Amino acid sequence: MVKVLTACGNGMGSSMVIKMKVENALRQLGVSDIESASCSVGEAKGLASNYDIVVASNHLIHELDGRTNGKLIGLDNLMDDNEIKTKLEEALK
Repeated sequence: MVKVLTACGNGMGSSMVIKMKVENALRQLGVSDIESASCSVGEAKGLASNYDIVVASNHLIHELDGRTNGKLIGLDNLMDDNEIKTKLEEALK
């Protein structure tokens, strides 16, 4: 159903934690069926068009503008559950 890409330069453990936190926020909004993936910002340029939602650092989302027709969501802090929830609400609600 909903495909979400986390595009960031973090290490493997951190990347999994961000995907999980994004997924949790989506489930709070009532989105039940979610496919989550992560890769680098440079890799996301070529892949972002496949995804409904693309999440990245606010400092880098300009690298992804025009690479997807989906919701591009920027975060000042990628681990902040409260900003995550706020930015997803703002994009989707």
